[PDB]
Amino acid sequence: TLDVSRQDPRYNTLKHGFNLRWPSTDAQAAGRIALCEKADDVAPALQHIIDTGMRPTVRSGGHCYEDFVSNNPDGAIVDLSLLNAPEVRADGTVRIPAGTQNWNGYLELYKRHNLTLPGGSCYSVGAGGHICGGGYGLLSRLQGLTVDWLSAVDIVTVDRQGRAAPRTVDATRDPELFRACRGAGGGNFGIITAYTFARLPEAPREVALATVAFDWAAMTPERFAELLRLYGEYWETRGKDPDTWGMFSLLKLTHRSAGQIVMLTQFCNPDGTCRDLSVLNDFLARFRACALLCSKPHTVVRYDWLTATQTVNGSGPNQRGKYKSAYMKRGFTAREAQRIYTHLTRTVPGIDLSQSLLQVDSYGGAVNKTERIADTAVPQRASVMKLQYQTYWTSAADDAGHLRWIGDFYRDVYGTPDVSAPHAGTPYPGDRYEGCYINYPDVDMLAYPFWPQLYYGDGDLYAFLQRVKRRYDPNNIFHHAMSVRP
Ligand SMILES: *Cc1cc2c(nc3c(=O)[nH]c(=O)nc-3n2C[C@H](O)[C@H](O)[C@H](O)COP(=O)(O)OP(=O)(O)OC[C@H]2O[C@@H](n3cnc4c(N)ncnc43)[C@H](O)[C@@H]2O)c(*)c1C
Repeated sequence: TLDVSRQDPRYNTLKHGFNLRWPSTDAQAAGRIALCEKADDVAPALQHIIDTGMRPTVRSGGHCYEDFVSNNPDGAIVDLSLLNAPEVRADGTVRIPAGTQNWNGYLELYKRHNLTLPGGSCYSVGAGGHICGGGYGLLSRLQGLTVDWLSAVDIVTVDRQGRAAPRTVDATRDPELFRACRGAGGGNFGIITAYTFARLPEAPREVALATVAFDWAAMTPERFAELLRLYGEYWETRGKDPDTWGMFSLLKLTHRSAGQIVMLTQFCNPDGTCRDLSVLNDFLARFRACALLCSKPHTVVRYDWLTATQTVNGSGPNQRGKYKSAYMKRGFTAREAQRIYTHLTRTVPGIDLSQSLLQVDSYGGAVNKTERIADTAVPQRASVMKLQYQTYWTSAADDAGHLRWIGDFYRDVYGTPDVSAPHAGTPYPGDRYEGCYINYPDVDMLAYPFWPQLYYGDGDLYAFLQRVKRRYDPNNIFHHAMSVRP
């Protein structure tokens, strides 16, 4: 372990992660970062921190949207980012240590055994937060969530007597903690050192990437509603069919100041080839090219899968971000389409909303296996679209404008009629929505006493997680603004 305290030249860099908002103040910053050099460092590093009464937060790839890692006033960040070399065995079993970044992981899994894991696209996201939060990406309609493949988890927990020790959890060993590690989100129960997979799916051989853009200059409320109708009605119907599960679409409903709305679709057949583009052609044909809604000319480019996966792996700039999430079981209502149009066309004097957007992901397919409700901590297994509201900016001086823009936008979309008065402002689970995604955490939801039901559903999961919390972190060593409460 390397100790990076405030005397160390690395401190100013290592006190933060990807989102430059955190820590908000120097007072809130960690006093030190414990950079673990091997898995065997983790329990002793943790033991040293808690033995002094200091609080640990936990970092792997640093991508947390919220202050969960970096807001730890004069505490210790236990950093597992150097624990990054996957083990891909000749028998196809895989171990992904927590610091493995998504793209490095895809390269290793692909080259060593023609395997992949259906997680996120961003190159720099770490396994540690990503997988236990229920990570998904462009292959998840085909192959399900990252957590749907997990066979075992190596985790350091702290017992009632305050002793940190490694354990391995799986279907028969601490099975309730295993289930919690399959989606509940990080920084809750202990420090995951590695994820084990008895089997992974084969990497696809070939994909097509289709880009369809729409000029904002021509985008009326009616054309915008037609775009949302065509897209959402597809995922609610045809997109449930298995022959479509290799198709994954990102509709970037940009703020008007971005100039264009962009839809990026990846496609393979279920067998991982592009032997038949019919499903993609049929999907794209719903979006008529100009040369009433009409698009810029469609671009469809074929790649081998690894090459496409590299070309889409960007993380965007290192800057300030605010994010929100919603799971949709249905197409857009006319009221949703109108409220979204309102906020995407709203001018806010003194701030640049050109990087801001509502992203609407195709969802469901192989995710939507109800047997995973009982053995994972991802209860949202009936959604057809997954939404990520995003605003990005450079300067702390502009925080208030950006937070207000995205806060008002979200509250309005999920307001009265489509949502009950008691839950208004949230995509509360029911006939229309399935709530929120813990890997896109939103501390604005702490304003609502029912925030745990947004993330963990209206059923018994949160109480289950509270029981795991009492059993495996009885001292509440591991916490943050949205951690499972004892
Ligand atoms: C920055 C970023 C995030 C993205 C991106 N694209 C995603 C995508 O395509 N699919 C997704 O499903 N999610 C995407 N996300 C969001 C990420 O999934 C989340 O931001 C992950 O939680 C990030 O994980 P990581 O990079 O490890 O982030 P940290 O900030 O280190 O920790 C997050 C969270 O988890 C806890 N924690 C970290 N490490 C551990 C370990 N080893 N054990 C337990 N708990 C751990 C932290 O306490 C914190 O709560 C694309 C981009 C650009």
